[PDB]
Order: sequence, then C-alpha cells, then structure tokens
Amino acid sequence: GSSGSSGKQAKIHYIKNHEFIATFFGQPTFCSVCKDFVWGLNKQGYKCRQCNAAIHKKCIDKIIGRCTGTAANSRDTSGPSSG
Ligand SMILES: [Zn+2]
Ligand SMILES: [Zn+2]
Repeated sequence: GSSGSSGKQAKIHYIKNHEFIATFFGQPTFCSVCKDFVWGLNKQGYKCRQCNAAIHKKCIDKIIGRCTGTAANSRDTSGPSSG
C-alpha cells in the first residue's frame, strides 16, 4: 500500500514554437521533417507532447513552421474559431 516519491527532470525545447520533449522511440517512428525510420544507432530524437510530432534530433533545426497545439494571443487571423 505504501509508496515512495522522487523528483523528475523535465526539459522542453521551445523551438519553432513547439514543445519537443526528449523521448526515446524504441521503435522506428515516421519522422515529419525527413520522414525516416528514426532508428538504428543507439540514439534518441524529439517528440512534441502538444501536437505529437516525432522528429530527429537534427531535423529539429530543419523544421519549417510552427506548432498547432499551442494557445497564444490572436492578434491577426484569417478566420479563428475555438471553444
Ligand atoms: Zn527526421
Ligand atoms: Zn508541436
């Protein structure tokens, strides 16, 4: 019944207005930038816990755009709609 507790290191990358959080893809996921297998040589990549965009640690500097699963002020927008 009893249990313990301990801190947890959590680092987020505010790149291209994203939340890419360091994650280990035990399986060859389908990247969004290059769209590679994302597996092989012992290494990890990146995955946005907001829009769920899995990319390579290097593809992060290639990304061309912004995040969608983010709530920020709306100064100008063609046709916004949320609730
Ligand atoms: Zn990639
Ligand atoms: Zn995102």
